Amino acid sequence: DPNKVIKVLASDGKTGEQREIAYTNCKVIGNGSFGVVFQAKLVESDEVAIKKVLQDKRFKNRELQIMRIVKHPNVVDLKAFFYSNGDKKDEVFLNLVLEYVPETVYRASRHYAKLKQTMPMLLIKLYMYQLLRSLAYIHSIGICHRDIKPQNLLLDPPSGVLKLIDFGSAKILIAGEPNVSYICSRYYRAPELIFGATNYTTNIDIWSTGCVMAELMQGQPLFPGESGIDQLVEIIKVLGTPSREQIKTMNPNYMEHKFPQIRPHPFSKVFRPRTPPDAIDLISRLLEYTPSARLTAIEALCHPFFDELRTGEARMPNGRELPPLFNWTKEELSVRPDLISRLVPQHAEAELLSRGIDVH
Repeated sequence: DPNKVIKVLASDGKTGEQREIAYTNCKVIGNGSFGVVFQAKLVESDEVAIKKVLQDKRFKNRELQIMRIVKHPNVVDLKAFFYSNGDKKDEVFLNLVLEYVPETVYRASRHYAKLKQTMPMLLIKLYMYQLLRSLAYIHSIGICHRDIKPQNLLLDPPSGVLKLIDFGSAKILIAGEPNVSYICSRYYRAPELIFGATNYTTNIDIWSTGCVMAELMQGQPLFPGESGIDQLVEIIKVLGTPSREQIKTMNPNYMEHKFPQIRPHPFSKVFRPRTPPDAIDLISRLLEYTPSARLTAIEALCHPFFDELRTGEARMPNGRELPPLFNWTKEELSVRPDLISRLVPQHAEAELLSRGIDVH
């Protein structure tokens, strides 16, 4: 307090150009050791989040560099960023201004769990579609999120849009660099991570989304492991025991250890009886022990599961029309020209790019 406007010179998220911004009514939403998050109101009546982190002026910010190079309907939005002085020279803070979070897939799911009904099947398609596209994008630009989980999925109940949120633990994966194994929230941690691999790829974000999808249908986490080692057990309890070749691809050093033998208890039986057989198939092709064997970010979008969205005949249980899903860019499609037929249904073709290769 009090209720007061504070002005500061900032830089636009899209271009480094300087523009003044002003905001008021800020208080803390959450407190980590690596950033305080403020909920403020940008002068116009647009609610925001400001993330204030300590930043060593002697090098770049992991997070900033990504937010700067990332624009997409399904990621979050860096509005402005600005540097706040600590005291004099002793330290310097970096403030990120990010679009506010109406809700999250998690709290959405919690809502339905009170009403004892699982969340609508179509809504799952719509949410998971947007996530996968969001991945397909950042992955194409080399970025691994390393934290895909319900809590980090921005939601907007009326409009039904999804946005990938929290790039705080995200890293751009340069080939041949070792990376921390203890990453992701436990439930959604990929098996190769539990095997301590340090040479993993974006395929891990794919694993996580599988655990997310399942959780939405189950109303409860698929692999609710209680610790590090237990998490690997919970997975074997469903997928079965990994093969010699399977454990080979995850981590060649752990490929000899003695493991209990349990048969792959099929998914068709793991889910409720009323569950669509296409949803079962998709999850099955996302949850593979071998990272390369998992459907890639784009490939998944072309699954039969996401056909009910491509007709343009489906509507929300809200009654409303469904959000942008097909406003593709040249960049977006060029990652896989191969599969241009599925991604674009004929009903939206009237825009640009056409049928010519048009590869960027």
